[PDB]
Amino acid sequence: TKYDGIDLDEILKSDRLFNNYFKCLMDEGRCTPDGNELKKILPEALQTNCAKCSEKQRSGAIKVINYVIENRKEQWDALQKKYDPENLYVEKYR
Ligand SMILES: [Cl-]
Ligand SMILES: [Cl-]
Repeated sequence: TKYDGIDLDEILKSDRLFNNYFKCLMDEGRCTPDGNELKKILPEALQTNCAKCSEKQRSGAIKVINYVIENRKEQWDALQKKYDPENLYVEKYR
């Protein structure tokens, strides 16, 4: 439920907090430790429904992904194009 010591829900609801992670994912800024872990698992999160991830990993990633699809739509388009070009998460797992 937390990334880098902050409640994930507070990160997602704050442009200031979320943009650090967004930029990390888009190779536009340095990653925090959990930002980096998210980056490593995000292709598997979207394309396989985090088949090989841990429970902690899966919970965090699915929370981020679904908040982003619902309420950060421009950032979703960018993340989807890079990490899930075939749109498997929306078509298979959402
Ligand atoms: Cl941590
Ligand atoms: Cl943490």
